[PDB]
Amino acid sequence: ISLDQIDLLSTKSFPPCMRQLHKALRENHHLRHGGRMQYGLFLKGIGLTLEQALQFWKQEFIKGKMDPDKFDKGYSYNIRHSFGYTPFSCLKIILSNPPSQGDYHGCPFRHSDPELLKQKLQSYKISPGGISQILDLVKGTHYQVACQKYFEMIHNVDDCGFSLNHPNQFFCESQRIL
Ligand code: SF4
Repeated sequence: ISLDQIDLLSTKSFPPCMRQLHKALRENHHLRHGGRMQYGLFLKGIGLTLEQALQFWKQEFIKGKMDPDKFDKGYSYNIRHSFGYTPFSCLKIILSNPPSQGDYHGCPFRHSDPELLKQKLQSYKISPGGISQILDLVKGTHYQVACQKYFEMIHNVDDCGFSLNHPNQFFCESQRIL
């Protein structure tokens, strides 16, 4: 809800796919369509207004030396239209629009190859036990469960107490705790 708290929320309440998108956006001051879509709708879902969204996406896109006016002429329409599509679910994310080079959207558990997923989780300081467990699930295609496991670890609880199927559900479940 607070535009200047997104950096921290990334760390605690965003599932790995949205945390990645927020990261990629802050470092590259830009995201391709796949991710503007996934992360954009997700931010809407967590309750950002249309005013904050434009100020969020415009502000970051300008840090990339992008002509402020070019932004309104080539981006802002879709932000605004978004606020009058449905936030992506895990299956939609897992099953559609497979990320390519330069893309950062998708499901980390389903789209990152095993070794890169490992490194990523290691950068999030997940225990070596937890990382091993996730690698077992992922090999079995139990993506959403690996994500629940990740949820349980960064929250320090034994059972998330919910069957995951939506990035926004993860953020909610998360917020109910912290
Ligand atoms: S499992 Fe669902 S939420 Fe967890 S990352 Fe993959 S997509 Fe995002």
